[PDB]
Amino acid sequence: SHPAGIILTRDSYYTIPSMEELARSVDENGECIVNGFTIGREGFGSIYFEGIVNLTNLDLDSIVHIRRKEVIVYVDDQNKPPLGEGLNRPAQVTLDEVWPIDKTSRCMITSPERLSEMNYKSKLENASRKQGAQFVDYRPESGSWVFKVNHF
Ligand SMILES: [Cl-]
Ligand SMILES: [Cl-]
Ligand SMILES: [Cl-]
Ligand code: NA
Ligand code: NA
Ligand code: NA
Repeated sequence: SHPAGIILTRDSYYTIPSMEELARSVDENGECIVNGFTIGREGFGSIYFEGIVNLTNLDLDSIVHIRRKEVIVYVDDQNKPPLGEGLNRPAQVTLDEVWPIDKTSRCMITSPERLSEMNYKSKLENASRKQGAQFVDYRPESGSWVFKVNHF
């Protein structure tokens, strides 16, 4: 019903504070509450939640999915807590390797000069804007698209 502990077991996923540190961070009431929380996945991206976040017994393996050019936080609208609770709250998403594909070669375009010339960053920025997100950055070296959302 209410099994104890944060669940995150999948390869290349990590938290900040680390899972080791979060296990040491349960308070006298039984809650794990941190000031600033990141969940990331090496090679794919990360999600930073500023402020006071209650992580108590969260099944991050079920809730969080950091994929190529996509994150999913709560797979089913029906399992999502009210706004402000859990991870359904403002966050900064970083997606790595957001590079366009050359349509002739079907290889990714990673040249910063070619990306600048086409102003690829502005394509990502307008996509963020039209989705109601706030564009933060596009770092061409790593293909890192950074944007803020108000919730998931
Ligand atoms: Cl916990
Ligand atoms: Cl980051
Ligand atoms: Cl490629
Ligand atoms: Na997996
Ligand atoms: Na990615
Ligand atoms: Na981020």
